[PDB]
Amino acid sequence: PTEYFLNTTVRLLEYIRYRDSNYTREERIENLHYAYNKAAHHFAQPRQQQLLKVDPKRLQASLQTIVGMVVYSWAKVSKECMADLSIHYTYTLVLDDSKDDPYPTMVNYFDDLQAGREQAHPWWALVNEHFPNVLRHFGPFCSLNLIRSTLDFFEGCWIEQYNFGGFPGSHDYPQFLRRMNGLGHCVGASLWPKEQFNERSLFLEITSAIAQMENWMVWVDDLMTFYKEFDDERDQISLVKNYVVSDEISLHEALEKLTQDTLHSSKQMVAVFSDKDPQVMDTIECFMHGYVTWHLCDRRYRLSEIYEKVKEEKTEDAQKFCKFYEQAANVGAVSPSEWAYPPVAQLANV
Amino acid sequence: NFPTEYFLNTTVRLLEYIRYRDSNYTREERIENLHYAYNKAAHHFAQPRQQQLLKVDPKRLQASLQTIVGMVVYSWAKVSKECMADLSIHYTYTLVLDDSKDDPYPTMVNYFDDLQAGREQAHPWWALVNEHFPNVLRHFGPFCSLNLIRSTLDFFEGCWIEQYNFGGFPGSHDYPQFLRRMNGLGHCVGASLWPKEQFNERSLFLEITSAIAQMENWMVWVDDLMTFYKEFDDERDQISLVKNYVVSDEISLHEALEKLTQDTLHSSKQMVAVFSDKDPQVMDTIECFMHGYVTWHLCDRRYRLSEIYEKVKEEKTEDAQKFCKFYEQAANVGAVSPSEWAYPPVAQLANV
Repeated sequence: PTEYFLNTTVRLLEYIRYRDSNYTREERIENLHYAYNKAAHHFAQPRQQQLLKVDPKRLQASLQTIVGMVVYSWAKVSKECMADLSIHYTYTLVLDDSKDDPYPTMVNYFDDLQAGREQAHPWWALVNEHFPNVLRHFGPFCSLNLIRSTLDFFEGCWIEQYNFGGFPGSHDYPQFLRRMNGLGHCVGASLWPKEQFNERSLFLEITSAIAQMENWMVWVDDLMTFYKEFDDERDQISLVKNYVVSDEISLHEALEKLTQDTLHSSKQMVAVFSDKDPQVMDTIECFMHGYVTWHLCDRRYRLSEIYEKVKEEKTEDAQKFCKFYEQAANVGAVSPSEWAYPPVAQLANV
Repeated sequence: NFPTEYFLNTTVRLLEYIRYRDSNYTREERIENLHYAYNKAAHHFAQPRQQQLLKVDPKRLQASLQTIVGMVVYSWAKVSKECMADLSIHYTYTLVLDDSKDDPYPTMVNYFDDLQAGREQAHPWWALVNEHFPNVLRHFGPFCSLNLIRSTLDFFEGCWIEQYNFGGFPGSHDYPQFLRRMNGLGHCVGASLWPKEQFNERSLFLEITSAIAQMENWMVWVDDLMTFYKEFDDERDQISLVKNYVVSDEISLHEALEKLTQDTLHSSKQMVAVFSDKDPQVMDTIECFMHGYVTWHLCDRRYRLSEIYEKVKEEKTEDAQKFCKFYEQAANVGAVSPSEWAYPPVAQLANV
């Protein structure tokens, strides 16, 4: 139950100069609801309901976690794009749980794909059918990136089902699996809707953004999830844990490795895009801040179970952790009753 | 000027760490396979349809095909002749795509919709490659197949990105490996080492997945080290992994080369340390791939390493000798005249 967690979290939030200041509560709510309403109606359709084998209460919690993530981090894109992006990332989160074996349904993947026959795996049947709604917002390059990262993600879940953290000595396994399930190219590429950006004019900055952001985004997530993980770890295989197993090092050394990579990633993100196209910098900035805001507020990450355990200290660490947590919750803490309604299950019947 | 001493040291250390030695893979066999793989491929690329849609200069295709068959036969030593032939075709398609400078943009605008609808792709390379892919995929299980499909797709984006001749923005440290993993075919290679006729994908899932994860970095890095000599003065090749480390990380060519060697060596050691005790057939496939991959680099004139074997041919230092020893070893089993297998030329079969 290491409380060192506060130590690392602090220096990061400071370094990136975490402030957020994206949206006005009014705007946040407008977007949260818009995104949720379109996604909710989508998943409530009979076809989605039948092929997407997932516990209702679970689907509902997932959709709300995602709509928040998207709306909070893709702050500069249109409402429609947030909605469609919310549907795609909800599909990925749903899969993130399934314990069903993909093997039998992936045996004719390519032949069915090449022939244009519905994929055997229900998830693929749904994700592919819906994909054009996400791709219509982007140019061919970004679209390719979204397609690939989702394909990688699928493989990542496959591997995860084996709850394998790597052979001891397999130094390369940890990050390999992380990139495989991190959706980094999907995320970093969906940040550039053709409606506001030209892939050909910003090809280099977009490509660079996809490269640098892939690691920032996943590492920052592994760091924010270090609590929710170790706490009630259900035989988890997070990056940090796999670093321990595969690199034969303490859970402290591993955590210190992640934190260092994260601090460096943040440093370089700034030194590179700081002086480039201001509109690119603004999107990257809004993502970083909104992404941190989302992590601190979404319940799923049980970060409250920490604030209510250190609000008493006033030093450097645990002192500012509450100073930041305060900031975030003041713009990011919004009651679900203000946007997430009605529940998916309700629209499903009727 | 070229770091011949430094270079010799790491090469030798690499060959020591991987236990570079002799195999039961005889020259009579090598030639049997070389010719078999080349013959199926040659006939394939000589089909009119292949001839129409695949824009490649004939002589470069002949040379590209000969370099790939060599690589496949020498490294995928434990797979069948059919598997070697089919992988030779696939890896030749990928090598050949580097010869294109045509913007993929317009041919990719409808990529997804055409894919989902089952309509032939607009980019001719995708049309030929997806049409032929089942021939490669039939040798593998679903998991491995998915890796081949993904890596090839990565490769396509890699070639697209390279068309911009971009080494990375100074300060963008994550760019170099991001690009190298993109154009390296690591998961394609790593996964194609396990035909379903010789391995049970599910019974060896952890072994395979681990080999893919570690093989991706060993292969690309070893290749970057081996090609480092032929590209030292090549003003045409401006964006290699090492040249990008120089630009993206803002360090000297030496520091960048120093970065490459450490990664290459640690990769080698961990490869051995991990698979030595695992399933014997697996470690065999892995050990042969490494030895063959190195033999291939040393025997293919494309890399011009004989220029180094000839410069330090008779120096009395240790590394120089240890190198020449290894090199000569490779030449004994690897140095083969193309006239013994690569014939007739693709062009002659095409014209027929």
